[PDB]
Amino acid sequence: VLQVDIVPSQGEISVGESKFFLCQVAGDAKDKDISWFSPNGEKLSPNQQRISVVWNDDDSSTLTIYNANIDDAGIYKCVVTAEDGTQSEATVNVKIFQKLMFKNAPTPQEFKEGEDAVIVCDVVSSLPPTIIWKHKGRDVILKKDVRFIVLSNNYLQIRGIKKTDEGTYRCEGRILARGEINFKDIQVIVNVPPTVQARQSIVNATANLGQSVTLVCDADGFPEPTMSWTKDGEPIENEDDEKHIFSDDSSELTIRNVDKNDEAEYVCIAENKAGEQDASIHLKVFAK
Amino acid sequence: VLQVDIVPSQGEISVGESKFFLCQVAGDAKDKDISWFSPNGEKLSPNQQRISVVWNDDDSSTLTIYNANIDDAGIYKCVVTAEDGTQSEATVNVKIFQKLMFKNAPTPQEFKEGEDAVIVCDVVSSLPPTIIWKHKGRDVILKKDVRFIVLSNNYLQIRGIKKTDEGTYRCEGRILARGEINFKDIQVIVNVPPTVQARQSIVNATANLGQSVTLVCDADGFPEPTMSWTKDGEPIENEDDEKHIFSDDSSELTIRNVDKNDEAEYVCIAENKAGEQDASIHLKVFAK
Repeated sequence: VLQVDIVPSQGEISVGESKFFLCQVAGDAKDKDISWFSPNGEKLSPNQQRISVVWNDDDSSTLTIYNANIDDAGIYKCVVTAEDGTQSEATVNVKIFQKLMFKNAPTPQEFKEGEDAVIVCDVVSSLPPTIIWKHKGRDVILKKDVRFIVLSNNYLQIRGIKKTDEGTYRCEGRILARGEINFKDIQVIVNVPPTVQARQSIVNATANLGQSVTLVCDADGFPEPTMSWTKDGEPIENEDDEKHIFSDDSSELTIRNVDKNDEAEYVCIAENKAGEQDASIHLKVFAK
Repeated sequence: VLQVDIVPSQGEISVGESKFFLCQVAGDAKDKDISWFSPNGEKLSPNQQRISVVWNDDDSSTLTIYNANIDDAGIYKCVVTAEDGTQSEATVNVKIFQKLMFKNAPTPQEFKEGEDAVIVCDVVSSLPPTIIWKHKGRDVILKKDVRFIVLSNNYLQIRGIKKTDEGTYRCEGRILARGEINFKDIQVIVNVPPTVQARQSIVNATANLGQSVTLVCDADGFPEPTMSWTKDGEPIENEDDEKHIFSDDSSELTIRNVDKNDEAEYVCIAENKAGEQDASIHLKVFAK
């Protein structure tokens, strides 16, 4: 009697992806029923959303598995029933797996100079991945710079990270059985705490002569330090400004019409995401 | 003698992707040479960039094909040569293909109400794709709204597109032999040309009484029309403003200290990306 075949004859679907299968009946005289059954033995209701069974013509029926998940795995079968109740079937083994992909591998990843840096790279795959970390083409391992280590979770550890260690690092995953490869480039940034020094620690000025004085601090670090000042411990707003004028980086503070109220200890605070350092300047104002 | 095997025993790579193959020698007493030959018979130089051959231990050699292209297809072979010149080989058939993917399928795609809209969806695949266009879950075809047609290039044509045709349209590609599915959602936007009418076509004002007059045009369309005005054909800048004050949409123009120089024909131009329409207002100014 009847011939039923499913194309493709077998299938594999990665979690979250979709695949379809066509159950075809041979010759096809009509008035026969075509029904699909899932791996758990249940008959699939036609025209549903995710596990879709769509009759095409009286010759075939298509099973589409959208957004696959592990519980979709198994032998699905297509049964054909002739007007007299005689039945024929074709079965199809559907495997579900997780293709090698990156789940969490942020870029860039930043570290403070000197700390032990751990570069995070989270992969997912049904079969266990072999991970290789690459820098500038090489395998950071085969060089044996004792500071480089691949941890049990496959993250790259760079002990006492140096400013010269920044750059792009490649996290490469391989699955031997499938000869599968996927990789991700991660930019590593090293931040350096600020250091700062006053250009002049002591400054003397004369009051009420309408003159200005410029206080200067020289700082560096990475990212470039942002400067803020204090007058005897009290903040000084960068803002409108009539008296206090700051440079773009605020590394320079210009006091405009100097009078005795300007005499104080000024502190320039240099900060960036990795730290802080300050320096003081003593301004003394003498009556004219 | 010697046993040589390649894992995976066979492989398929989509253009632009990567795969690797491990050639392993059995038992492995040493001092034997392992070399790979490409499909064109040439011996591969070790440690190159794209077509990478890397010796692991004296037991194996790994061939990695990065960023694959059609000319990489073929039988690669791994040859093992023992100290006495006796050789053994393993071959691996590497197929190259183009997995079903979208090359150009911009979203959103915009059309002017009434024109024939063609929604562009360019796919690529080694095997010819079957394309299905879906709206709100359905297949725009099986409804037979004569205005909907899938063209020879597989684009969706929507004749005399209506504002009520906008929404998301799904371009779904299927390859039967592989039960492969990939889709792309495309937001279709329909723009409507502006129409505009003056609220008052004729306006009379008295000069030098320090009073204002407000000219108003009511417009609509999609996107919301932007308004610009002209005084006897000359533009009027929206800008500082002391005399001419515009509403946010500039649908209203307020003339402030009316004097005879304000008497003129004012035109409000309503525009959006789909078109334009204007209306005129005649302001007559009488001496006080």
